[PDB]
Amino acid sequence: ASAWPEEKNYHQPAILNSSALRQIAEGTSISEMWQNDLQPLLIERYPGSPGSYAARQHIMQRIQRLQADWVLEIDTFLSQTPYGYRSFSNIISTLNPTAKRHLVLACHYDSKYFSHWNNRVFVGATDSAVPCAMMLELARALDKKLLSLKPDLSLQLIFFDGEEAFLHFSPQDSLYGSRHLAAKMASTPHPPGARGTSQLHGMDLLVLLDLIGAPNPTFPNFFPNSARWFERLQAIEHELHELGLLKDHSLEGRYFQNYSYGGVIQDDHIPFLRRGVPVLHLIPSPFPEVWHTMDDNEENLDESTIDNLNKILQVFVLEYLHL
Ligand SMILES: [Zn+2]
Repeated sequence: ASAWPEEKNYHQPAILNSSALRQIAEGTSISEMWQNDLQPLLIERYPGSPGSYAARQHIMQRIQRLQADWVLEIDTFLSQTPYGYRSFSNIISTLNPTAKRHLVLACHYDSKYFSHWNNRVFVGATDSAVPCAMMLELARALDKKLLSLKPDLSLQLIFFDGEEAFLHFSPQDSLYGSRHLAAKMASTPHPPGARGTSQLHGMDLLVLLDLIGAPNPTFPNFFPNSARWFERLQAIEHELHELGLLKDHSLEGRYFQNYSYGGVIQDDHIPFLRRGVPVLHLIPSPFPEVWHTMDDNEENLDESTIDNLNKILQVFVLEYLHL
């Protein structure tokens, strides 16, 4: 009976020194992300729409162009909705699919369905086009390091479809792609051939990004079983700050603050959390003021905050992976 699914409990980061921290800060490009990864996603893309198809193609092509050996899988399924049976497609991008353990970064790539209203279209810029582009930018910026992976531990990106309710949130109308994928992963032996362990035992940590891109986010430390990873984000933010590697940033207005939050936020981590996967939920509290309005658009995004968060997240992921 291997104890391998316990390794994530003892796993420690390999901390980057100052010079490596400067190298990561310099190797990410907020303007290249903006033009190449973000803008093509700033389109209507509710499930089943032609924009959901265009978003999925864009996400797959951006990953396919990279040197690291990503394996793309489209997980397509039917679910009942308030509009009847519909099809949804999660995107999963994995380095070393047979590696036993993965660090998982995730967001939702659908946009909430709304009728056009006075010629305005909801594009969910923070929710979650920006998280999607941050994951693509991280894949691009870290591509030479990730190529080296070609701890039996690697990296996986999930872009969930159907996170949003077609109406308002209810247990049967929301989290379509995550409820499906969590169930599918919990019932899939892993590594291949295993008798008793599932792809969920293999998920060291689910890092779910959502509602990112507004000014002054504050992420609370939601869960005791990922609290020590939340502390790593605080330490990385603090050290990048002290090195002069963040922009328009102060420690009084730091993003990763010392405070917990007792309540439940409904989001794509829920079906994983309820099956015992550790989650680091990178959603701010309070939500962006533009949340679920037509003003959640490109013009209300805060470029230097996204840039700073790309740096902190890329550093977190290298340190976790010992790269
Ligand atoms: Zn939303």
